[PDB]
Amino acid sequence: NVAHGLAWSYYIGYLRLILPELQARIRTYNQGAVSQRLYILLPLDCGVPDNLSMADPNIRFLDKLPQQTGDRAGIKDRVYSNSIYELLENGQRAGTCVLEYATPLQTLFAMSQYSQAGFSREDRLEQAKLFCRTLEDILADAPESQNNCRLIAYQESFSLSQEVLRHLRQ
Amino acid sequence: NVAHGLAWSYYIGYLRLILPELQARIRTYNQGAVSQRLYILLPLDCGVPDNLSMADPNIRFLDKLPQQTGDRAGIKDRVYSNSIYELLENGQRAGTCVLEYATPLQTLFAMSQYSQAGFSREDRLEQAKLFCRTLEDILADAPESQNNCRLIAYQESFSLSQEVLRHLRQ
Ligand SMILES: [NH3+]c1ncnc2c1ncn2[C@@H]1O[C@@H]2CO[P@@](=O)(S)O[C@H]3[C@@H](F)[C@H](n4cnc5c([NH3+])ncnc54)O[C@@H]3CO[P@@](=O)(S)O[C@H]2[C@H]1F
Repeated sequence: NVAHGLAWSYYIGYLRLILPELQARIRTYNQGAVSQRLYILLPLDCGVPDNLSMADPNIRFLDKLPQQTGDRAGIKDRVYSNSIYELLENGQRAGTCVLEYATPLQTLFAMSQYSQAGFSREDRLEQAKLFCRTLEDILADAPESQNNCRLIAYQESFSLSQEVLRHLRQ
Repeated sequence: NVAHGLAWSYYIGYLRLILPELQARIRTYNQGAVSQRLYILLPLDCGVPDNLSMADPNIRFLDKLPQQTGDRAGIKDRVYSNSIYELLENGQRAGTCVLEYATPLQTLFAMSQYSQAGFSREDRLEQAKLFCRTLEDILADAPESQNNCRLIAYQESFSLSQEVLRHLRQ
């Protein structure tokens, strides 16, 4: 239903555009090294806090990648930026990677709360699971995703940093 | 159907966020003046060229507004930028305004071409008309839209610059 559209919008408007020019931006920042893949958190509870340092203290913002720009729909130099986070484990730099949330989930949440949107608060977990399934099916035959993307879906004590680290070691 | 989701995504992810901080960015650039409203082109043929200077030569890029940033879904300083265009009429500066296309239309087009998206090329005109209707209904009770937004839907000789100018003089 609704999630299907957002997942294609999330691919045609973002992933399809920044994933090709992604390793260049990492190989540029590198010159502890950063990992070559964009890690997309996919909480099925649709809990997307803007500050990534609140879901887990062991997730530390480090720096930004070099910006990417592109004229898009009449906006000269529309710019895509991505935050580099390092993940701690017992006070130890255990990883470093470009980590971010899948914004469309935050939209599904913020969309349900509105009355005029006709979107129930109970469907939030199904649309999330439909957003991940539709997204992973897209990336499954995505030439833009030439092994440079890692989807991290999860539900909920819990350690998000351990969840990202687990996918890092692979 | 699909367009309904994109229109709420287009409001919760963009309009709801930049429209409040919009007049400040204009009143800042001003200090020929720029108009206080964001003008959103809504072509029902879903023809959204990235370079706005191609649909009409009398639409001239002028400058960018001051950027807006906000931590969004774990991206430190995600930045929203908006291009200032001036519109010519018989080689005469006839207007100046922050003019842009509604990117989700460009998505509906680029979404139809994919086979895995299950979106026909014939539904493109209905989903466009559903995107405008759903969007204008949102802005109709949008406190964020305190008379600072102007929707410009149109179909197709034709002069886009005349179409924007017509809404400017009101
Ligand atoms: N500056 C700028 N200019 C014009 N339009 C903008 C815009 N900022 C938001 N919008 C409008 O909002 C729609 C939905 O926005 P939202 O955020 S809820 O979801 C996005 C997001 F998930 C992802 N995305 C793209 N850039 C990203 C960056 N920097 N960081 C993280 N995510 C990114 O792509 C989805 C769809 O993007 P669209 O462009 S197809 O439609 C977008 C677009 F119409």
